Amino acid sequence: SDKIIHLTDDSFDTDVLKADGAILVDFWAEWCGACKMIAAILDEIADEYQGKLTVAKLNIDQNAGTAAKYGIRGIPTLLLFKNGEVAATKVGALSKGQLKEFLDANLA
Ligand SMILES: [Cu+2]
Repeated sequence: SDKIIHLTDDSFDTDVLKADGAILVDFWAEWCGACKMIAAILDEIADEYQGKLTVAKLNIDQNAGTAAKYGIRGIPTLLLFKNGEVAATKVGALSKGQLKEFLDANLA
């Protein structure tokens, strides 16, 4: 978790909306089973993609305002931001390989 940005309602603007480049935000909660595998994959992704992609987490139980703003309906949900705007989303569990091709799909 050393390479994952911890987001809240109060840091989201600065850390995501005003951030240059790509940020992958993981919307999660402790009660979400599928979110645990997502977390392990994301640690590897954050490491492998350092300097190309920032990875972050937003707990929806603790930050319902942000969850509502982005229309989160179920978790896990991954939101990919580029220069402060939503570029892509993926709802529900996926494999590491699938996440890599989802990321590749969003290359300029
Ligand atoms: Cu870590």
